[PDB]
Amino acid sequence: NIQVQENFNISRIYGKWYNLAIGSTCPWLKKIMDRMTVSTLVLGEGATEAEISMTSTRWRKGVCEETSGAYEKTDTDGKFLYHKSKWNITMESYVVHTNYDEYAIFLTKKFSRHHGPTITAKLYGRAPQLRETLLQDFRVVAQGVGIPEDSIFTMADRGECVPGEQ
Repeated sequence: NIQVQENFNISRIYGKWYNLAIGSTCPWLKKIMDRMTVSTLVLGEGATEAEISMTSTRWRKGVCEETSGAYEKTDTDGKFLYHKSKWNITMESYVVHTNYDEYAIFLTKKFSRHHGPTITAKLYGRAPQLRETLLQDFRVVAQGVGIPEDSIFTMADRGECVPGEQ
């Protein structure tokens, strides 16, 4: 019953966010989640007006790693499609709760030819910290979509990196 947030204003979701917590039923993600530190995400206008540019930056091993993708708007505001045609993988993301100015929770369903669908939940803040109560909100939202409590991780802040830096 994944629920897009009502009266969703996509123009207000743009800009910079920090990933502060994550949970997932994806076996691989389950194994690496504890290595993840607070990462930055920037949402902007895509190549076309129907795309959203996604840019994520995090420490991985020694370096500042940037991942970039183009998400497609769909027939539903708050729902975005991310197709990896080379992989035959489709991810579909949902903004289930946000107040635009402080926090957002995104749920992402991943469809593969080779395993059952997985679900991943991420908590974002406009700043690298938020009240404990939002952490709790996130926990219940993730559990309510089938993520076990043992598969939910609050990330350490370490802090931000910029690609190109020295």
